[PDB]
Parts: sequence; structure tokens; C-alpha cells
Amino acid sequence: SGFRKMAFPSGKVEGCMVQVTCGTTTLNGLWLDDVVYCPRHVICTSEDMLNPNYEDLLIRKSNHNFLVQAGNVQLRVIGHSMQNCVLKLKVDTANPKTPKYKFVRIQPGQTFSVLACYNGSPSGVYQCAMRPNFTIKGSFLNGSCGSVGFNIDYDCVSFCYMHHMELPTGVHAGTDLEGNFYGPFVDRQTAQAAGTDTTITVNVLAWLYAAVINGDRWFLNRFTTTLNDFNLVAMKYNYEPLTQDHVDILGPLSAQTGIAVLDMCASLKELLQNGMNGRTILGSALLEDEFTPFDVVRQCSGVTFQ
Amino acid sequence: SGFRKMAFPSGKVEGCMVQVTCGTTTLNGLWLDDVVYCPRHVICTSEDMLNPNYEDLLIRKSNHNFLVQAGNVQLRVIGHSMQNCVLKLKVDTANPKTPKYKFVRIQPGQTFSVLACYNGSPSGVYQCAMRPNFTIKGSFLNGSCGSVGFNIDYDCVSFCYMHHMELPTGVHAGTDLEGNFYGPFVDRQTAQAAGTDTTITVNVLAWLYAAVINGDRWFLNRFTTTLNDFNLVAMKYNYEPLTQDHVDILGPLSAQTGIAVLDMCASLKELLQNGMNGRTILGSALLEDEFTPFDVVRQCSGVTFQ
Ligand SMILES: *[C@H](O)[C@H](C[C@@H]1CCNC1=O)NC(=O)[C@H](CC(C)(C)C)NC(=O)OCc1cccnc1
Ligand SMILES: *[C@H](O)[C@H](C[C@@H]1CCNC1=O)NC(=O)[C@H](CC(C)(C)C)NC(=O)OCc1cccnc1
Repeated sequence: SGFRKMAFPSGKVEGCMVQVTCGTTTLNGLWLDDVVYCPRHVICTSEDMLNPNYEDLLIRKSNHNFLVQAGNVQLRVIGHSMQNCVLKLKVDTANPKTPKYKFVRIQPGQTFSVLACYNGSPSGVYQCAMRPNFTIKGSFLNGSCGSVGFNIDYDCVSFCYMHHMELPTGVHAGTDLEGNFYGPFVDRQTAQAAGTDTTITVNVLAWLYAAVINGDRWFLNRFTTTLNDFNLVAMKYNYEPLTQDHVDILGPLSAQTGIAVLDMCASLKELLQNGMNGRTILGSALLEDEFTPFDVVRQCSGVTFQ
Repeated sequence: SGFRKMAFPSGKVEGCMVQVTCGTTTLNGLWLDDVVYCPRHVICTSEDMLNPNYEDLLIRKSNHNFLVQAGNVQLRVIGHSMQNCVLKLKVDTANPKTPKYKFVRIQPGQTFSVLACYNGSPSGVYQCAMRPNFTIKGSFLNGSCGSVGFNIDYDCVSFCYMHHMELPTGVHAGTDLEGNFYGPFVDRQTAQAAGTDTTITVNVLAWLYAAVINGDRWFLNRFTTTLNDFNLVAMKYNYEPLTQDHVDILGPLSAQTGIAVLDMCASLKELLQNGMNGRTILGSALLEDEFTPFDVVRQCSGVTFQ
């Protein structure tokens, strides 16, 4: 037993991390086969980053302007091109550590692991959710751009995130690995801001099931509620609507615990209306919304990856 | 910016994880050079685990009773011996992925990363602290024994934990890699229980500094306190005494924020006496004690590892 914010083992992604330097700018790249992927603002300098035109900036570049270092070994750039907000540097060496992989784009509410990197060297790994407002609450310092987010499914790495910037509230924005931003953000210095967020209701319910599985039961009650009556309360507390698909996805956890989904909704209702009364759930004094139903089943059952 | 519970990149440890099967029991082993380390209760069966004598059990064993699988490749056991509560299986192949490593024993209050594993396959990674009562609040299911805890220092893996069991409160107990238990626990089925815990005061202060660094300032105040007067309040709320060494270790974070350690103690005092009043610190509604001063400096500064 126990329930922890758990990341995927990072080894398969560590073997892909490289350092990309162009001019004064150094950041991380992702080396898969003979391509290195990195944020396109590497071609920028401190006065270029105000309002740049990357197509104009990139034609002025040469292959030899791009210094790529994989550990203590320098990779020769033999081609370059831009794909939306990422750069693809073609190198003369295929990464022998390339895992089986996919480029996937995730949905708000879904979770992934982040391998934070500086100078092409991995620093730490942690779990993130894509917020409803398409930001992530990460931990990123200068030099972390190009760090990637991912999930692992048996042996296959699904890359879903490349880090690009921090917003003024301290949250983070980035792209999928095709270079398309998550949310209404651009890789320029403007007055961009996150904008309003909501709480991921289905995830909170998943976590309440995790709690019951782990022996926290004090918030359970004999009452029930209809889906519509729950959603009236959800809206008042800035929770997203729960759909019948959410109810269906919570079926397995319902069945394992014997607690009907709508019953657990009544519990959430009371928790929202009365608070916690000085008690905790799974060591938290707040309702936690960054575990998906999949995360709970994985951890509270024990799935591995080769 | 941002502050997350961050584990070390796990790749160096993933390359050491193997599966050890003896009779009906399967668990994880740690393969370094030509030795596989695993919990000695692998030599036990369901009626042996009540009150065993492992010396008697082990002389009855043959090398060929031990099935060791590194991925899809079977390692020939050529020797075995017991070291306290771990078994050392000598194998005919040195692990070509052996990192530079040390076996270290950690102190209560210190943190480490856990690579949770099943059947020799890594499942997830997460950060743990050694509680003052020598338990860890982990996430471990059947088959997880032999999973190891570790820290990484540049390129060197310091192994500090091997998982052995779960206590009746859902917390976890294990050994260092010399096979000596953390705390007053034995690898047998008895009525063992955790016993009383305390909150790691120096870590809470470290986390308050992390919060200030990240823009959470509402809990700051103009008051100060003496170390003795703080420790009188600490004892009342079941916090460990703060020592002058703790104060010294918090110096750098004090200097970075301009908040004297004893000033931050006055803030902690008020937080303990008034609670949080519906506010949060770094996304938590409780005082967090599983980040060390080192963890805060590492994350709030950006140290990496090769
Ligand atoms: C890339 O390494 C960097 C990552 C930032 C730096 C601090 N935390 C991060 O996540 N990204 C940027 O510096 C980005 C550059 C572009 C606007 C994409 C061109 N700008 C940015 O994040 O500005 C906000 C910021 C910068 C530095 C410190 N705090 C906030
Ligand atoms: C080893 O894989 C296993 C790990 C346990 C199982 C559930 N969570 C864990 O951490 N360890 C044991 O089963 C251990 C065996 C010895 C007493 C060391 C011989 N016993 C144990 O942990 O008993 C408590 C328990 C077992 C199973 C489920 N919940 C609690």
C-alpha cells in the first residue's frame, strides 16, 4: 500500500538528452535516430526574443552554428529545418539509445513525467498534469528549455511535452513534440498570462478512490446524488463538469471499492461544502487533482514497464 | 521557478535491476559487478516466514535454486552468502551497466529516491524521507521487495535503502545495502509496529525558505524568537528540536532570502499556533517536512548529474 506522486523511470529518456548551443544560447535537445529536436528560440539572442521572425532568423544560420554535445561527444549537424516552434537538427549519427517512441499530444487533465535537464544533463524527474488552462505547474530554471515530458507504455516512450517558457504566475508553458503550443501562448516576450484554471473533477474522484483503497474512509457517507445535482455544486466551486464518460472511466475503481461513482460524488460534495475539518486524505489537507484514474489503477495495482 | 517533489533520474539504477526467484518467491535484486543483492527472505516460503532461522535455511540451498533474470537473459549463480538481512548471489557475469556507486546509510530526516520495481522491471520513481521513527511513507505492493533507494552525486549512485516489508499502518521498512534494518524491525512476521513519529523541523524551515524563494510570503512576520523559545513550541506540537547545526545548515537559504533563521522560526511558531487560515504554501495546506535544505538548494538553483 501507500500512494505517491510517481514518475515513470527516466532511463529511456536520459539516453536521448543532448546539449544544443547556438551563439550565446544553450538549452536541451531530444536526440532520436539522426534528429535532434529543440525549441526554435535557440536561434535567438536577448534582443531577438522581443519580437522575432524565426523564418528570417533561420535562413541566416549555418549548420556549423549549431553545437550539439551528447555527453562529452560532439555531434555534427548536417541539416536543419523548422517545424512550428521546434527546430529539427539533422546529425550524422543515429542515437544508438533511441527507444521505441511516439509523439503524442495530451489532453488537459492528463498526467506525464518531466525529466528536468540543464546543459543536456538530467537533473530530476517528477510528475505533472496538463492543467485545464494548458499550463503545467512545473519546476524549471533558466537552461531547462528543451526538457521533455513523457509517458511510458510497456517499452514505448510517448513524448508529449517540450518545455519553452515560464508565465508570470510561475507556471510553465510548452509545446508538443511537433512544436505546437499547448494553449494560447507564443514563444516571444509579450504580456501573456495563464488565464483562469479549474479543478480536474474526475481526477479528484480518482484520488478519493485511491484513498479508500489505502484505508482513508472518514469522508464516506450514506448519501447519494444525481450527476446533474453534483455538477451544480461542481460549477459553484470551480470544478469541471463530470461527464458520463468520466463516470464510466471510474467504473473499475468503483467496482474495486464497492462505492458507486455517484456515492463518491456525494462525498466530494460534502467535502466541498464543509471542508476537511482538520483531517487529511492520503497525507494532504487539500483535494488533489493531478492523479488520473489510470494513475490510481497503475499505482494501486502494480503495472511495470520494459 | 516552481517547487516539486523531485526524484533523481533513475537510469543508472534501472540498469542494475534484476529478478530473483527461489522456489515460489519472486522479488527484485540489485546487480552490481558480479554480485546480486536481494532480501534474504527470498529463501523462505509461506510457513517459513512465521519464525525462520535463515542460517539453517541457507545451508539447505544450492546455487541452482536461485533463478536470476536480467531482462530476458538468465544469470548463472556461482556462489551465495548471507550478510545480515541481505543475500549476496555471486553470478558469472559482471553487470556491464554498473555505475560508480557506494553503499551509504542515511539519517532520519534525509531524503532519497525510490525506484519501485516488480519482477525486476522498474515501475516508477518517487522521493521519500527517512522518518524519525525509521519508517518511510512509500508506495509498495507485493513483489516490490528488493527495490532500492538512492541518491546521485554527480555520477556516483549512493544506495541507501532496500525494501523489505510493510508495517500495519501502511508504512514501509527496509535495510541499508549491508542488510542492516533501519529502525527496530526484523524480517519476520511479528506484531511489529512503527511507533511514534515526529515532524522534521529543519526540513519544514527549508520548505518555508523554498516558498519565499518562489513568492509565497504571507506567513512572514516582523517578530523573532530565541532558539530555546522556539524549541519549547516545537516540543508542544511534536516537532523535533532545532539545533545550532540545523541553524547553520539553513544559513545559505537565510542569506539568499534575507530572512534570519530565527525569524523564520517565529513564522513557523505562528503557523503552528494559528494554523494556515485557509491559505496554502507551495500548493500545500499542511507544513511539509520531506524536503531537506539540500533538496531546496538543489531545486531552487539547478544542480545536474552526469
Ligand atoms: C528556457 O530555458 C527558458 C525557461 C524559463 C527560464 C526560467 N524558467 C523557465 O521555465 N525560457 C525562457 O527564458 C523564455 C524564452 C522565450 C520567451 C520562449 C523566448 N522566456 C521566459 O520563460 O520568460 C519568463 C521568465 C524568464 C526567466 C525567469 N522567469 C521568468
Ligand atoms: C516483499 O515484496 C513484500 C513487500 C510488502 C508486500 C505489500 N507491501 C510491501 O511492502 N514483503 C513482505 O511481504 C514481508 C515479508 C517478510 C515479513 C519480510 C518476510 N511481509 C510484509 O510486508 O507483511 C505485511 C504486509 C504484507 C502484504 C500486504 N500488506 C502488508
